[PDB]
Amino acid sequence: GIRMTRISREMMKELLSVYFIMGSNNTKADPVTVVQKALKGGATLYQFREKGGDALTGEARIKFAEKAQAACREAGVPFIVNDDVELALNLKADGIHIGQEDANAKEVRAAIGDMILGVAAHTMSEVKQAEEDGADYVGLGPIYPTETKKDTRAVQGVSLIEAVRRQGISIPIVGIGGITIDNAAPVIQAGADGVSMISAISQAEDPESAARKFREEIQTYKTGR
Ligand SMILES: Cc1ncsc1CCOP(=O)(O)O
Ligand SMILES: C=C1C=NC(C)=NC1=N
Ligand SMILES: [Mg+2]
Repeated sequence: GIRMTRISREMMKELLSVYFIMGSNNTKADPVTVVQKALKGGATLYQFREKGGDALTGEARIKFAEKAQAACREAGVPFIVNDDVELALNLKADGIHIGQEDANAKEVRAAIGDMILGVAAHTMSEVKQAEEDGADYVGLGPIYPTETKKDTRAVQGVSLIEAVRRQGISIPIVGIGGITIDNAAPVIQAGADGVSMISAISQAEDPESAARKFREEIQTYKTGR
């Protein structure tokens, strides 16, 4: 249900383990079917991100969001909305994710009560500002090269993740950008609480198996660090 209190850091870190993000234009298969498969395989959190070319709009976009949210309910996984604060409130989403060029975080926190709030950050200053504004987690990247999102900041590897932890900041962190089954380990080793991805799952020949592999791997990495 809706949160009457801010999510705990311990719980937030658990949800970030395998954070699947997807829109209808990120796969050649049926969108909802791919989300259902990712959830069955083991994704721990899902972000509805519908934007850019050939993306759905109007009520068609709302209906797709409703179907994806229903799939999350069936799987017992939280549903996060990207960018659209109004849609998140209208659908009773579990959270909202925003970036540096979107609505201001302090303004968004005030509009959503105790809903989960994620903020994309690329510098130490941005990470610190996000925490002060009331974010529950920060998405750091691009860790590796990605073409899924064109307008991205420079690739930073795990440098920022390491820098944040070295300064004593314990805010929940999820890495993003070109993450695959074979390169996720360093992200968790650097201090991240999880990995987020689009194409490694959305464009996989077997999305369920990919999600299951991620879930198994991340659990091992987190216990090993
Ligand atoms: C949404 C987003 N934000 C920064 S990189 C990125 C794209 C992630 O896509 P992929 O996992 O396919 O690189
Ligand atoms: C840019 C992003 C960064 N991090 C996350 C978790 N989602 C995003 N859309
Ligand atoms: Mg954004």
